[PDB]
Amino acid sequence: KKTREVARRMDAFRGELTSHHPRFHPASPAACKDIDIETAKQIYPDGLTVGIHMGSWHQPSEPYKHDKVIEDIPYTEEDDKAIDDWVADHVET
Amino acid sequence: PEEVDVIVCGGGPAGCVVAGRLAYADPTLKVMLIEGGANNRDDPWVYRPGIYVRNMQRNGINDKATFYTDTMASSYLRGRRSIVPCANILGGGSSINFQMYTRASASDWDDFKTEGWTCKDLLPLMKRLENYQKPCNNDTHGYDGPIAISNGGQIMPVAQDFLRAAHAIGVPYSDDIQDLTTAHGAEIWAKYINRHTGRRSDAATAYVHSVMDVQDNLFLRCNARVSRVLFDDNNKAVGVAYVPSRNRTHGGKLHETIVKARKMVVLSSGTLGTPQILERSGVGNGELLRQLGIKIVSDLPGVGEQYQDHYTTLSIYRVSNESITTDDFLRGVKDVQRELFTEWEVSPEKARLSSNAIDAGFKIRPTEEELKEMGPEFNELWNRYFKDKPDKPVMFGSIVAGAYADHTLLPPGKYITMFQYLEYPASRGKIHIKSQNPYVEPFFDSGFMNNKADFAPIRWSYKKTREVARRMDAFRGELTSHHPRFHPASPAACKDIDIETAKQIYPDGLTVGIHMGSWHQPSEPYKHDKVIEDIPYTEEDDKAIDDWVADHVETTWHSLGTCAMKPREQGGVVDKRLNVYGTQNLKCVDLSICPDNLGTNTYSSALLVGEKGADLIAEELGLKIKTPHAPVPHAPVPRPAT
Amino acid sequence: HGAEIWAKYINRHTGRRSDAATAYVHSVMDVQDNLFLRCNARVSRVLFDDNNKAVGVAYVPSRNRTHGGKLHETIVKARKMVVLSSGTLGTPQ
Amino acid sequence: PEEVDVIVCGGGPAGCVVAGRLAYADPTLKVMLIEGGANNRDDPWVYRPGIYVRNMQRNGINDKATFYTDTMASSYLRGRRSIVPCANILGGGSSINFQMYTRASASDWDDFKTEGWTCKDLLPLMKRLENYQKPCNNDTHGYDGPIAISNGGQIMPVAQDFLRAAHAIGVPYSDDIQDLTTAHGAEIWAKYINRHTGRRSDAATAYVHSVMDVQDNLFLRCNARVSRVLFDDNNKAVGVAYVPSRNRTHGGKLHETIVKARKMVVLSSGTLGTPQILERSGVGNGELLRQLGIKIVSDLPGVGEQYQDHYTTLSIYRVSNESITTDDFLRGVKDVQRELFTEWEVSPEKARLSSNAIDAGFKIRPTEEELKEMGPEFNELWNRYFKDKPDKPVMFGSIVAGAYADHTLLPPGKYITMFQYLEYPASRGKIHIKSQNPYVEPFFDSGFMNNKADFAPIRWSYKKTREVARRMDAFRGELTSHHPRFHPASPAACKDIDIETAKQIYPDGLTVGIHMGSWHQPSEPYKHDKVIEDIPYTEEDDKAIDDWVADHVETTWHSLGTCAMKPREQGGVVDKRLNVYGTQNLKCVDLSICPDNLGTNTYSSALLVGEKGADLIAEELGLKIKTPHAPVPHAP
Ligand SMILES: Cc1cc2nc3c(=O)[nH]c(=O)nc-3n(C[C@H](O)[C@H](O)[C@H](O)COP(=O)(O)OP(=O)(O)OC[C@H]3O[C@@H](n4cnc5c(N)ncnc54)[C@H](O)[C@@H]3O)c2cc1C
Ligand SMILES: Cc1cc2nc3c(=O)[nH]c(=O)nc-3n(C[C@H](O)[C@H](O)[C@H](O)COP(=O)(O)OP(=O)(O)OC[C@H]3O[C@@H](n4cnc5c(N)ncnc54)[C@H](O)[C@@H]3O)c2cc1C
Ligand SMILES: Cc1cc2nc3c(=O)[nH]c(=O)nc-3n(C[C@H](O)[C@H](O)[C@H](O)COP(=O)(O)OP(=O)(O)OC[C@H]3O[C@@H](n4cnc5c(N)ncnc54)[C@H](O)[C@@H]3O)c2cc1C
Repeated sequence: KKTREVARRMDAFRGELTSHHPRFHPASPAACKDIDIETAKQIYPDGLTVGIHMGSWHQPSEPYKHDKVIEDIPYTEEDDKAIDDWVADHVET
Repeated sequence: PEEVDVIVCGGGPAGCVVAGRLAYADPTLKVMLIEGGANNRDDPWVYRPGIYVRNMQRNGINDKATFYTDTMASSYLRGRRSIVPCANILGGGSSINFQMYTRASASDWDDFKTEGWTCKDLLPLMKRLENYQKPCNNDTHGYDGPIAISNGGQIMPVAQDFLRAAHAIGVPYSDDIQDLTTAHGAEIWAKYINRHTGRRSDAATAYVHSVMDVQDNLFLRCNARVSRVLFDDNNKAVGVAYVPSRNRTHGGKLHETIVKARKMVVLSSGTLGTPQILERSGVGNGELLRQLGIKIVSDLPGVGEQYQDHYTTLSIYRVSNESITTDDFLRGVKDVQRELFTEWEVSPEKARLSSNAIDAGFKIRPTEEELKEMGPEFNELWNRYFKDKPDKPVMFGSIVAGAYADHTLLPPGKYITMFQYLEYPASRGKIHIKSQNPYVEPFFDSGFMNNKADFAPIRWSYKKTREVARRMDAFRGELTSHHPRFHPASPAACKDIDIETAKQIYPDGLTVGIHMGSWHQPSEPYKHDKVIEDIPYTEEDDKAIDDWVADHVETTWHSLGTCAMKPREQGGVVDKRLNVYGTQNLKCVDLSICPDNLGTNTYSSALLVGEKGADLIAEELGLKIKTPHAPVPHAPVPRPAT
Repeated sequence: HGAEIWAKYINRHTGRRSDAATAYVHSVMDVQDNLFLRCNARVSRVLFDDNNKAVGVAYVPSRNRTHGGKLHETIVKARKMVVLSSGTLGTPQ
Repeated sequence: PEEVDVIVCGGGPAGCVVAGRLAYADPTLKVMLIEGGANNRDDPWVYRPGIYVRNMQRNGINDKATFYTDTMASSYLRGRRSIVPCANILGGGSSINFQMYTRASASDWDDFKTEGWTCKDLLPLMKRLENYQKPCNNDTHGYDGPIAISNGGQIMPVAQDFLRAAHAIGVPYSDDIQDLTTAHGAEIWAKYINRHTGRRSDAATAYVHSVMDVQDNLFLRCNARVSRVLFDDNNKAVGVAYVPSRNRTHGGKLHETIVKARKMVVLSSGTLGTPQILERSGVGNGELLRQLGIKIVSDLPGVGEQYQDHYTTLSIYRVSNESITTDDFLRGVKDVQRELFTEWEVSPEKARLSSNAIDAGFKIRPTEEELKEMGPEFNELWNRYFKDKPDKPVMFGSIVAGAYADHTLLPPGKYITMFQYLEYPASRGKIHIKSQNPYVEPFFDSGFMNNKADFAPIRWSYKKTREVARRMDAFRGELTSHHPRFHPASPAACKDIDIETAKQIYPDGLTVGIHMGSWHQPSEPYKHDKVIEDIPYTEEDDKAIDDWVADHVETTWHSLGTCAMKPREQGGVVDKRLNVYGTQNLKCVDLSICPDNLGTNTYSSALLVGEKGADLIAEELGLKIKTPHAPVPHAP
């Protein structure tokens, strides 16, 4: 939770890699937000696929704003459980 | 001019049929087609098939679609606001769709319970529109129609891979799954592509531009959003008011031009645009029109109700690197696009781009054995809807030779996706306007999954299409990221990419095979001699799949039923000849009129609605529809041939 | 005893291979509805009568990939004739 | 050959119609066509539509054009000398032009005030020349003529962008602005390009080369400059004397070859070429000839007077980098050029190069409201000329999907230009020879803007075309450098490229967004939701546009009126049959003869005049014209 709060406040931050993060309930305010649309289009500028909602695999981040005011991700007991399972699944030497 | 005989509002399939037929039937009949979208005439981003996928990008550039978002979060989809798109271009869907050739089963049409719309009444019209350019073992298709149907220039090796695996799990092969009779079988899947020219068979160029090339009485007005229909004091349609596409006049300020109709006004703006036109014109829910300050012409509460669709899911799988897929073309790899564009130009009749890469599939139907596992609320639907209706499929399933997903969210490598949709959903939505003003977004609601019966078949499908994936030659694992969130220790959990396959993607990569993270469980390397057994699922694995459905179920752009053809006292909007109740000289002919769903990709159905409308309008104006239609631009000079 | 420029099963005009399927079968299948093609189907054995008449045929998949490895024969019957054209190696078996 | 029946001088469209129609009416009729420039037959730099832009380069390599420069400097154009170029190739303008299909309004022809030149009288001849290969909702166009017309291989996405924008400022869409009737409307704009072959509809391949393939009576002498018309004791035209294109003889010494005409001598050397031929033959202003020591044959002072043109202005705008435009092709980016040339060779029917990329536009006409904002002197011309002539447009406006402008003076990125011209100028000019020599330049005077009424409409256009550009999706800014010098704090002052578009251009560049110098006022980045309101203009702003008009106005290559068809006592030069006054067997059939302007791109006009001249020589020689013409090479 703490390293997350550092990520969000960095200038370079463009989103959480949803695939590789805890399994939050999608409607939970603690859910991941993956790459934003303008950053996506830069990766594959000639691509036919960029910005296709279909599959709803990711909630895209908002495009970056240097003036953004930032507040902490609130977490519930259920979010805590998602992270506990995430730790169980992914903790390593 | 300012005055014509027939106005057609919206140039989708149905509206192109109607406009085209009628203009060709009588050169003296002055008819105008008004289309919100742009002209699609000789646009290489329409007529080339293989670029279809780009048409659904919400990327700032693409304006060939308008996108309707749910007004309010659905609890049924665990919070998300569903997105339904639809066409914003002449030819409507037909200019931008997947180009999958599918037909509804015979019983679907009968079940409209409307004289003139039996399978037997429509079969001749069904044939009238087709120019079937592929072998089949029956007499169900037409050979002098405007709309070319084919296997396209090149079938992808995975097509037959997919078929072998379908056979492996007891779904039988067939020549023709679109013979009106089949609910349980697998085919090579045809396309709305011309075998010879390699061009998308769009309704506009088949029925409209064809006539415009040889007569002066068809008028086209694109980039014209029909505001509303103008009415008599006796509720006869007199004409139509349209505004510019872009709300960009001096001050964002409304500028209507009016055009008048002597004989007929046809609304063909699709399932989402027609009810909107009716509502702001004065036809719809009286309470809703009162509140918006619109004078009532006809109180029809069904206008905008009983919205129906097919409900898509997209299971993605990783495949071998030697496998042929569209993934590197869709990423915009330079020399791969250069090669496929060049190939299409020099020899369209064999070009990879003369395909939609959806080269195989099936319609399927569950066993008695399988129905027991599907729960109480589907078994209610089954007994009441499917039980003694054996030509109706429950799910559709097809293979794309490449991921149909934002590749900005996919790992590198090649994929295939199992493109699935529920065929006759129980769930329902609605769509109502929120203003007179034609630029303000309507209130919207998909309705996806609000009936708990729709989960079981979509769950069933996922397991079934997985068993097919797991038994292919090309299969190298499931994309964990895009699959249900099973317990990692569950036998039903995913197995992602092979170490071997992975080392081929990035042979100088430093990170390939670093365990650190345990982000995926790797599949054991492909073995041709492998013995393969069904995944056993548990009640907990089932919940995970339902969750997956709630989170990733989507439209199939097969919207219908917002202007249902049934009695007024039942909530109908049109009589058996598509006249709008309460009015004169106004017809709705598009998919909005369907009182019930069809087990098909619905371009076929829309054209059929189109033709049946053309008929109905012709016998009211005492006109004879010419066969064959005007010759289609670029087509070769045309009974079955090679 | 003699030497020539050696000809090929290739159409001079189209550049294409003169394969037998396209020349005899696909030609017909394109113009008529009476020729049925079942590919990816391996014939097990010719079903026989009590009078040792050929009545039909049992075919299986090409890939051996069912659930328990269990053989899935489908049967297609014959009013008039069974012909065996599975080649020097295929026919005898 | 030393002697023929007809001699047509200059292989412009009119000349090509005349030479081809006559030779094909009567295979006995020995007709020779003499052309100052080179033969255009099967030249890939003539028949490929997409390379047209190169033909106006002053780079000491291109020679498909002669350039006339005003002898003196014009006060009215703030001291510059106007450059009017014209064609120097077989096919003339038809081999090198923008290939824009436009037709004049009905009243334009009626207003010639001549029997046989009514709209009515010419409409059948209009249909004779056209092969119309696009849809329309009228019966105004021909379908079996030599000259193929179409929307080309591929319309550019900015076409319907421009229309959507035009609509939003109250110019209505129409299926056909070339219906002789429309003066205020906007269409997809057609081109002199064959739909099926992707080749340019040049007059020479259609009318002349078609014939020369199938008969032996049509003779072609290219690279040959007609000096003078040889005359009889009774002012009958007996022949013609020509010299080589280049003056590369031993000792620069003159070399005339002579060729005699039994029946007729036709002049089709153009508005600029024709009068010169008359004057050094001894047909022109009596005094001017006296001083140059040329024996007078017929005193016609109006030879070379009443030079009319259409007055072009070019408004450049910047657009997005995802826009599709001609700019990289025009710059010479080899693999852009290689991709387009190759695409044209494999499939011309849908190639980007089977086009002129001037894919939409409008003819426009001012409201009552707008008239007030214009001058006293234009309101005067409005009453005298346009008020009871409602089928005449005041200005033409079109979109080029690219920058028609020296790219050596353009920043990087993509452009579109608003190509605008004045349909009927009040302003007038003249051309006269300076010598008996045909190699010397004549005295020239564009006459652009010497009439103050001509400013207001052009100023009006700039404003109007700007409002269109600003309402487009592709729009990312005005090119400050090539726009009027507005006061920087004026609400009308330019806004240039926005930062997001600029970064896209040079994403590894160290200099993008350095404010230092304050050389431009950046636009704010593109919003699809942006509400838009007209630029207001003050009197100072209007002065800045007037001056910008004076500084940057050009010919549109639609030159006419220097051998005019009216009564001789009104300074006319020709009969109602196009016979030169005071001569026998001599006709001008080209655009020189026009007594007044035409609200059109004048290729259509020159062809029609040609078709009409062919009729007039056909009945005078008791010939009958054949329909259809000789099949045109490479056509289906
Ligand atoms: C992305 C996509 C994929 C699909 N996949 C397939 C497939 O694989 N196979 C298949 O057979 N079919 C497919 N279809 C389905 C098929 O194309 C549609 O069902 C069909 O287009 C329905 O025809 P329609 O006339 O009823 O509506 P539409 O095709 O949607 O046409 C309606 C037209 O009305 C215009 N319009 C709407 N409102 C207004 C207004 N107020 N004023 C003016 N104009 C208006 C729109 O611009 C549009 O052109 C798909 C469609 C899409 C968009
Ligand atoms: C690599 C190669 C090179 C050759 N070179 C030449 C050459 O240069 N020139 C030349 O003229 N000829 C050449 N031939 C020889 C010629 O092709 C064959 O001898 C000829 O094709 C034999 O035809 P066939 O009807 O006996 O059977 P085959 O050609 O062997 O075909 C029999 C078919 O039966 C199928 N089959 C087998 N078992 C079963 C079963 N249980 N159920 C269902 N189907 C089955 C097989 O898949 C096969 O498609 C070559 C052949 C090969 C393979
Ligand atoms: C760059 C350009 C752009 C244009 N844009 C358009 C457009 O967008 N749309 C459109 O419809 N029209 C356009 N035109 C205008 C149109 O082409 C001309 O108005 C038309 O070609 C004039 O025809 P003409 O027969 O009167 O003379 P010209 O076309 O000028 O031909 C005259 C010919 O006579 C020859 N000649 C001159 N002097 C002599 C001599 N002494 N001896 C022998 N031969 C001589 C020349 O070499 C030339 O070939 C344009 C022209 C040019 C050059």
